[PDB]
Amino acid sequence: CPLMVKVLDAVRGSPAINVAVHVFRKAADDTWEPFASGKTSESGELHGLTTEEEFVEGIYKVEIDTKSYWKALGISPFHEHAEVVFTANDSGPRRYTIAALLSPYSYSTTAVVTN
Amino acid sequence: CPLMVKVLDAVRGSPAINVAVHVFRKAADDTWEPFASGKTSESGELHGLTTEEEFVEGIYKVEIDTKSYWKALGISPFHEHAEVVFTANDSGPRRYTIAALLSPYSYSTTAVVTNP
Amino acid sequence: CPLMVKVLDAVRGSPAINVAVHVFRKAADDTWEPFASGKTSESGELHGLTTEEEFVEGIYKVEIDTKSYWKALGISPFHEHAEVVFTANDSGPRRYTIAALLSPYSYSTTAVVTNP
Amino acid sequence: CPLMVKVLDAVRGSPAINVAVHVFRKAADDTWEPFASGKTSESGELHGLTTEEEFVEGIYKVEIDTKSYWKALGISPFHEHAEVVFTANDSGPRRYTIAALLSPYSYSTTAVVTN
Ligand SMILES: COc1ccc2c(c1)c(CC(=O)O)c(C)n2C(=O)c1ccc(Cl)cc1
Ligand SMILES: COc1ccc2c(c1)c(CC(=O)O)c(C)n2C(=O)c1ccc(Cl)cc1
Repeated sequence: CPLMVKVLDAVRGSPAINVAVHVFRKAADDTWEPFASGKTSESGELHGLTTEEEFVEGIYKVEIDTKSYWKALGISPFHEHAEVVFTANDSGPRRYTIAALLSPYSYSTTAVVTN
Repeated sequence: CPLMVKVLDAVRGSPAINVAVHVFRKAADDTWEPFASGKTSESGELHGLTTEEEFVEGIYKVEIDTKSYWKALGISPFHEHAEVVFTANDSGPRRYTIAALLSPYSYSTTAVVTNP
Repeated sequence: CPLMVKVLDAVRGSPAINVAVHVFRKAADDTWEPFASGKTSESGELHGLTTEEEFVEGIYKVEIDTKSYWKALGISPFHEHAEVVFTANDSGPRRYTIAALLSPYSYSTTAVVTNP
Repeated sequence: CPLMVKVLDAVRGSPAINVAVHVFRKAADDTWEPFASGKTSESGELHGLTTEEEFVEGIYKVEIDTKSYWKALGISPFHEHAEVVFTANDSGPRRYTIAALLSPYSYSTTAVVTN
């Protein structure tokens, strides 16, 4: 599992569950090609997005649908979605965890890159 | 000034100076049209991007070029840039401050929205 | 103004207004002595806590009373308060801005330190 | 394991390893009583701090020695340590994860409280 996503909710202090996540890979014409998607689980996590064969070096974008998550909770959010854009590179450690901590008007995102 | 950008460096405890910022607006055909651009100053702030009249309702994308910034400090950062995407002015004109706190493998972004 | 405090609310996208702040300074006997206190204004800022002369070298603790703040908004927050603990002025006088971004179960704190 | 600590490093994008963590419980005279301590592991985590029998309701303080972590990396940090102060309460979910994301001049901390 070379690419994992973890989403937490900073208002409730819980995993953010059932959050839609879309991954895109940057194509040679600079457009964004759908690559992988899913919904976070009960633990706020999304696994099994891709395999080490398909996850080649390149620029990827992870798009976390935060606006629908907040609307389902009845809370009026600022952002359309959170967007994490990064280059996957074979030299460094192999596992990428993209984490996001969500508030209605703020979010943070971190990359944990390990072996 | 209805749209301003404020960038901090979380490694140096200082404003993030000369950070490039590109703003886009989603057009009717659903593409991102170039809306305004600039660089943060000595105070890590970017003002005068647009005017109330020009800053109409729509979905905006503020792209803060963090990777260029880090590289010139000799750091090799994780992200290409920070993207901040939001509906603006969809209940009448507001003032928006987009703030970003940068680390090489992390950033946070918040909005302060006030009513004229 | 050598020590100022800036507080944002990450749920409302607004300054955090009327947040109580207590600053302490570690004394020679190793206890926390009361140093200064105040409340954030309409802009979420707190100024005039101390003077350059009074703000000598030492270890300071800025306690931001976040739990009181959240409760008055009807929220039941996780933390009692944010604590920010740092050596100040140990290479000559500096200006410090302590910033905090509050959510009910999370906060972030950053320092902007500048040289007179 | 009612109380777990997770520490990440925002400059390297890795777990923060070998970080000392001291937990205190607030005594009736308002002083801080040492309660539990340890060092984060290779995965940036600290487990086995306490048991559900000893972790009674009360105010606790978790003190993460960030200054020594940054000094070991040769990086000049702002804070003496990060301090997470909170009330443990029996009504809510049972597992407390205190997470901290560290930069030299900034940190964030989040509580994930679950079942
Ligand atoms: C009211 O509008 C803002 C918003 C955020 C601000 C400031 C002003 C100032 C002060 C100034 O205007 O110079 C600082 C220092 N801000 C931050 O620290 C900051 C940076 C990034 C994040 Cl994610 C959260 C907060
Ligand atoms: C429940 O377990 C957690 C909790 C938080 C986590 C992670 C795992 C991972 C995954 C990992 O460690 O690989 C990351 C990246 N987390 C963060 O990003 C994070 C974000 C904000 C703060 Cl304030 C503190 C930590």
